[PDB]
Amino acid sequence: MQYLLPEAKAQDSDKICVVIDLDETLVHSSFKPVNNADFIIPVEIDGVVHQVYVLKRPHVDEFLQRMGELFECVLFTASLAKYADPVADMLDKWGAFRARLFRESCVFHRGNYVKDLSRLGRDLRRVLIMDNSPASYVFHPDNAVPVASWFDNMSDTELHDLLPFFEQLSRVDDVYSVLRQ
Ligand SMILES: [Mg+2]
Repeated sequence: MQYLLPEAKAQDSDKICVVIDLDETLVHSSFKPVNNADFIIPVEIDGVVHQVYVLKRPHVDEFLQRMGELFECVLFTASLAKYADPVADMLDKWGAFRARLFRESCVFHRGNYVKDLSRLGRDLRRVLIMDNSPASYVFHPDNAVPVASWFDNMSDTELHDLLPFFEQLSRVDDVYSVLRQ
């Protein structure tokens, strides 16, 4: 198989690669009309245009800006691009994402859309994955930075609370020394 990522940019060669999920991690989307939604976009399903209501997780702006500076960020979602792309276009105003990986880049392993990190093409001692669903990284439990699932708690601060930890991770030689393995 071809690696999921191209050669790392000169400036990103010595940086940790961070795989970030979308749904329930950075945002929460729904087909049922919600009030005060952040994005309300059209998504075509079976020939019918449906309106998707997307809510942004608190502090996601400050989050993406900072993460984009610290690491070689990669969007890796199990959803279809027809949905994740528009959302990503509106979320990433800083070009934090060096790449976007969707459903097809996952491996359907034992009923789950798994994100195989060795598939990235980056040194695993230099790879992290943030996904509210541990099932997404069954093969690399020690490269994960646990994140709570978000739905609508406007009082949520997880993204803000995790920056200090990511800050710390960006200065270590091997992420396993911290996440052990
Ligand atoms: Mg998710």
